[PDB]
Amino acid sequence: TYKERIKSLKLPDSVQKIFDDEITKLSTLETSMSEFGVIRNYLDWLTSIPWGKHSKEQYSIPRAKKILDEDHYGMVDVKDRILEFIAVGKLLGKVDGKIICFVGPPGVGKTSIGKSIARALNRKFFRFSVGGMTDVAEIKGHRRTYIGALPGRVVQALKKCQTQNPLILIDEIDKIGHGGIHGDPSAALLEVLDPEQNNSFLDNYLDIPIDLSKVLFVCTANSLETIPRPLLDRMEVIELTGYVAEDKVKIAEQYLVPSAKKSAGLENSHVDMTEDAITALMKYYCRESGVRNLKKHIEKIYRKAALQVVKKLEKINVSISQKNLKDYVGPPVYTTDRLYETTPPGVVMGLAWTNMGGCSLYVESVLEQPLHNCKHPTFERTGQLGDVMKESSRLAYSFAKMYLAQKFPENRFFEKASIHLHCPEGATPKDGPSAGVTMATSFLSLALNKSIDPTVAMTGELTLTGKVLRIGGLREKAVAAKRSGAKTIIFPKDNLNDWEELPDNVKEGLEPLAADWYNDIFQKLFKDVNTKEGNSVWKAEFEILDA
Amino acid sequence: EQYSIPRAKKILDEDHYGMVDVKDRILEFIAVGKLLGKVDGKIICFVGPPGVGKTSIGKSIARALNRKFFRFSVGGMTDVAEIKGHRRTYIGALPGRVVQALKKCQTQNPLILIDEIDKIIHGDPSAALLEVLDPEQNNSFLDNYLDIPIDLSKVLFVCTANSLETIPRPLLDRMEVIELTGYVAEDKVKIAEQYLVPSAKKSAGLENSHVDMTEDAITALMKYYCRESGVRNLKKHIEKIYRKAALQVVKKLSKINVSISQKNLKDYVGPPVYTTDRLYETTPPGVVMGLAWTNMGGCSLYVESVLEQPLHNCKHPTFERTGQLGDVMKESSRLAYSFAKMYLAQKFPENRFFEKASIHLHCPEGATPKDGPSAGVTMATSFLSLALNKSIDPTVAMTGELTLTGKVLRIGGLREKAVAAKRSGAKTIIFPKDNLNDWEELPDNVKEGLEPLAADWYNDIFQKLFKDVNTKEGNSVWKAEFEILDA
Amino acid sequence: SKEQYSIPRAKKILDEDHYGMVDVKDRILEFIAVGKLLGKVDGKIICFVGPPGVGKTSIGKSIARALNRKFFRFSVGGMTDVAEIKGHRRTYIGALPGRVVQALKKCQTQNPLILIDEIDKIGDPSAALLEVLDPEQNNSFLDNYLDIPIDLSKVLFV
Ligand SMILES: Nc1ncnc2c1ncn2[C@@H]1O[C@H](COP(=O)(O)OP(=O)(O)OP(=O)(O)O)[C@@H](O)[C@H]1O
Ligand SMILES: Nc1ncnc2c1ncn2[C@@H]1O[C@H](COP(=O)(O)OP(=O)(O)O)[C@@H](O)[C@H]1O
Ligand SMILES: Nc1ncnc2c1ncn2[C@@H]1O[C@H](COP(=O)(O)OP(=O)(O)O)[C@@H](O)[C@H]1O
Ligand SMILES: [Mg+2]
Repeated sequence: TYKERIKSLKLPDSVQKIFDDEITKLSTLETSMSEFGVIRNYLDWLTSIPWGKHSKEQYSIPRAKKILDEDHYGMVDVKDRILEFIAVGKLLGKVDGKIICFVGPPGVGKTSIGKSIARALNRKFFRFSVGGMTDVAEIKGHRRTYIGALPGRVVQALKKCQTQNPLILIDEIDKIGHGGIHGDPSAALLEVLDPEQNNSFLDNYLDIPIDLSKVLFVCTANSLETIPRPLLDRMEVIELTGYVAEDKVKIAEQYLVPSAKKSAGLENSHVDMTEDAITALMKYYCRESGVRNLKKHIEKIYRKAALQVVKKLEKINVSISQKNLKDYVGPPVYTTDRLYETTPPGVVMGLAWTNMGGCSLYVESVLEQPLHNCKHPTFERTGQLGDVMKESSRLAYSFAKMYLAQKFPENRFFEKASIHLHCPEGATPKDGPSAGVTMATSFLSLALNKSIDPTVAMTGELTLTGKVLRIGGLREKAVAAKRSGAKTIIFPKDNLNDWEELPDNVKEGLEPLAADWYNDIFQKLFKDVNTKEGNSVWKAEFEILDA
Repeated sequence: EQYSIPRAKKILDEDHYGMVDVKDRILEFIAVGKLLGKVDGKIICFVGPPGVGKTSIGKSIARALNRKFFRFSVGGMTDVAEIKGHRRTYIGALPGRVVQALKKCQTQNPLILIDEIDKIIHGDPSAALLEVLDPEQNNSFLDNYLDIPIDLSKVLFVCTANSLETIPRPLLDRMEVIELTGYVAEDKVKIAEQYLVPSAKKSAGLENSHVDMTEDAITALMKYYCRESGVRNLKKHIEKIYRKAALQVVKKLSKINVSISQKNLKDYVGPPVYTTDRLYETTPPGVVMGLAWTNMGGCSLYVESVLEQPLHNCKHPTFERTGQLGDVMKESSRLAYSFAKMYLAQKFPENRFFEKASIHLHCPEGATPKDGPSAGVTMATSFLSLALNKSIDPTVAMTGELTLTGKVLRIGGLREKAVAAKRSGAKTIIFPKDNLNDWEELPDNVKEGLEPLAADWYNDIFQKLFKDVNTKEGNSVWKAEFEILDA
Repeated sequence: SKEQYSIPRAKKILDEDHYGMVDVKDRILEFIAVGKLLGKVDGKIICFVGPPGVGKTSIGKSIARALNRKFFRFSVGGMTDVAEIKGHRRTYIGALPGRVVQALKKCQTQNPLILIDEIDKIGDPSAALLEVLDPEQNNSFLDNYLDIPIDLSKVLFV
């Protein structure tokens, strides 16, 4: 019936023999039975895979570069990786197989670059979602001639591409279900992504195994820690980070504005957004580390502009700027210095990195009591701290007590201080030891009645001896510090190399300070303390009542 | 077909009444499609509580574009085989919704309404609706059933959802959500009198000008019997009343015109069942109102801080919490404890209330689960109210998140909170200044009768509420209470 | 061939069957009144909600007596799939009439009453139930063994 495609597809020997046996067995089969329908459905599912149809690789380095940079602006690591792949493929007859994953917060653009890479490599694209996955039924497939059986999604993807060596982009790997009964997709993904096992995939629906060696498995994920170690072992990862304010403005003006303009179908040279409007929107209306909220705001504004311009068929051109910004989106939402421009004693700024990217959290230590009544020294902490951060809080408790009792002998604050520790935004879960120093500076500040120069943000892990250890992720923290108005950033010395690899735009406007021990932080912040001014601070509060 | 803004606006205004914002969004869509030679079948999704009518906009937009309306239920499909189609060679195969729709459209650019997105063996409907609703993969159907190639970009999928949590993120990021909110009392009364009363009257086989509902009667009906923002319960009640009226007129076999007033208000179908605005006018010290948001809508929870015993014969200051507070609300309660304890010392040094007081904190209706930091300032006001022995002007509502330093932070949802405050008889609402933007997006009908108070720090709230508490009487309130236990 | 419109006789018929079930009697009274105000009883299919054992199976026969139409009891739980049981080709040796065929030949009366035995005690038969109960599809059901069109929308179920 459809032997022409079989002849033209250039099948390997064994699979061709299998298909010829199947067709010559079906030739003598009577069409009346439903078994004929089942077997022809199997042949439809079988002949769909292009066993020998593959596209032609692209050899032009400048063409690949010009395709890549026309679609995205600042993500350079992926471009370099693609250029290395292109050069390696050109240097040999044909190279394929490597699997790459992208890790970053939402809005970076790791999903959008899939099509750009597919066009740059002159190959087709497919998108694969594993977010709601909880079983292996849709990965490896089922038995052949079940009435309700559906084959695996990988062979379906191959059919949709209808050409070998495609580009299959897995949407999520960190959102894979744990897996109870009916299947555990992690093992199926392990089998699929093994570089050497790809030659013998051995799908359940088709007993003949398909060659996945030429297939390019691109990957997208948010958090690296959720992925199990077996999966991460066989896959290479590239960290796609956030964008600076100037980089966000460049990305917006270059790509987001024309994309929203053409989505609403507005003629050029009629409606445009000025630079001040975009920078004001991003700075005073949004806080996310990507450009997604900016994109939705731009699309909504351009839809409103389209509605305005259609209804008229003083000016035929619409200009969007500061003076008419609060007519398209409304009053502003957030504020850069959102808590307070100044800082009372006991409050310390700090940085954090969550699934949504970099952010700034404050740490507030207060006396849950009058000036000094207490009659019992107690330490209380609230907020969604988590186990690691609660342990960091206790360690900071002990370290601050020892540090005062060493540096300032007769400062007896912790003898009868009932301290309450809170991290604002109490509905947002927090974790990680990166605030270990941040809390240590808080209590000390609360115990010295001194501010911490609100233009200063700090991070790092603290130990009982005062040593400051490495932290997992600095560039996002630095971007968050720059966004929130901090000019001085305190990071552990171990991250100094991580500070050197930062782009010149991230480092600009931020004053580095690599602290090995906590003494460096104390000297940087508590300067005017003369060992007698910061000593006997609560002399009146102890003599009059506490005796 | 053709995109004419005025006639579409008139059609939408005739079909629905209080959907000003949704009508504006639909007009935006029509204007966007006008400048293009063909609408590219962009997918529009509606998110709102059931009962607001989001299944009715389908007909209005279909006839505004002069197109047929199609309906599709996802809650009954689990397998993808019923979507891709079945060949006619099979004896047992039956046409699915996709095949039947493709047969009976008979015209390009159809419109299909999805029953629900919150309603998800040998089949995963999530993947099926993913490939249906994926704009990039939508164009790759290429079925061999039709010799001529066909394009799936002609379908304007319309979604339906109550809570955005159920929608997965991979679906959410490629889907545009249009939010539909509830209707205030007046809006729901107009919607009823204009669409539900005539439709239910005709359904019960009753021509108009036979039985009528007075304004007071219908308002009492939608107040004491209807609480949720939708009109499902209102429609059911109207249908039941008109069925009873039809039975009565059959029994009479006929005067004919009977009026439903408030003096004899629905005594044949029972008395009021839901009532909230009769608790108590005068609010005692330590009790304060606050607003909460749930999927049902807005509500008014009280917060009562009391002494377990009179202060003159109590010791060992303890803090107790009841109600289904949860972790975040308990942490907010502890924060309010600390903030009030520090605030009295800062303002009234000689008031030693918290030194020897055992406080008990409750939220009435202790069976309903609660959560969220939106009551952070609500609790902190109670303790001071209990400490200063001062009432809190019972005609005020309060919400906001509090920190240790004493700042009010942004809260998650002010429209339903404002509606609940208005429904509860409050004439003043205290909300964070960061939420002022939301206060400027509320319909103008909500804002009358409520005096806004945007506060950054708690000092604003304290000055607004505690005006007649000077530093001479504020720090000397118990006094004689501490003249007994200190000897 | 004609419907009964006398409410009092239906009330008296329902009275002797059960002692103090007044809400269901009243509801069927408004149902009959609504049908009286219209040309034909259509728009809703009567369905009862309650714990088992209160007698929601003799109600079908009671309503049949009140409406004075023949009663037929149909078991949906005997269905396995939505494809194999919904009829057979006429040209095949395996032709077999559907359940509607024997229901109609037993009733021999327009608008016969059909009672579903168990739905909450049973691909999936939900699709078949939707196809046979939704009035939008009952106008042109066209059973495989029934060449003549059958309008199931006029047919009332319990
Ligand atoms: N450098 C850039 N140049 C052009 N467009 C960009 C750039 N960075 C981001 N974008 C755009 O911003 C939007 C957000 O990207 P996208 O949603 O693909 O990424 P993501 O949020 O990391 O992914 P996901 O939603 O799958 O987790 C896209 O429209 C993308 O094209
Ligand atoms: N303005 C209105 N005019 C007419 N009918 C309305 C209006 N608002 C709501 N309704 C009715 O309320 C019902 C709400 O149903 P809906 O909640 O959309 O269903 P679902 O929960 O499946 O989304 C609709 O059937 C509609 O008939
Ligand atoms: N007034 C009554 N007193 C006692 N039993 C009754 C009464 N009315 C009905 N029943 C019983 O209820 C039984 C059926 O109840 P129900 O559970 O609703 O139906 P089914 O058993 O078919 O689900 C009948 O067998 C009948 O004997
Ligand atoms: Mg991601």
